[PDB]
Amino acid sequence: HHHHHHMVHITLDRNTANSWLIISKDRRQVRMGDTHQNVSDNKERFSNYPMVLGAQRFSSGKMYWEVDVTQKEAWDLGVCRDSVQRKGQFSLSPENGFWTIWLWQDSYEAGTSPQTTLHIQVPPCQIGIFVDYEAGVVSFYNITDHGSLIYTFSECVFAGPLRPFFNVGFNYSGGNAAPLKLCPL
Ligand SMILES: O=C(c1ccc2c(c1)OCO2)N1CCCCCC1
Repeated sequence: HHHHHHMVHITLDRNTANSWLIISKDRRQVRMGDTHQNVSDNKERFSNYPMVLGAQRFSSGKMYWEVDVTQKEAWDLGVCRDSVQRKGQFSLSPENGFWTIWLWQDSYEAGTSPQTTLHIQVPPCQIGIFVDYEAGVVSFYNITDHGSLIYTFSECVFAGPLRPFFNVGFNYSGGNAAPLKLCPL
């Protein structure tokens, strides 16, 4: 692709984080801790899942950023509405305000309803995310495989400001402790 010139500097918003996440001092990395990270509860925090939002809000233009997923067994990435549900159980779908892909149990899926199988020959270590607000497009790229297309959501109905969206996943296995990292420009 040729989206790199719309690069934006994303930082994580600690106030949205599940109370078990550890966000680095530079707000560019997040991982699972061993326990409750000693923060107060608030209505922004994702309660059921190890999710966090970027601080930036987007309502126009073209935006691009990259995320490192090296050695993780499970994660979700993409964008979501600023007004998504934070508490209780929910599915990642456009109907619920999410435009995401994920890894789970050695398969990659797009968060459509129902979910769509992705065809990835080279397991990605870094994912590029492109948003075109006006066109209603969210696209995912495999940076490990020369930027090859993973998935495009088109005809998106954003219906509000968008925030970068992250899920570090469960670590029931002991094999998914590695962080998500926002890669330098
Ligand atoms: O992966 C998780 C986990 C993370 C966030 C959660 C959660 C579970 O439920 C609500 O938000 N853990 C922690 C507890 C069990 C042992 C390790 C796995």
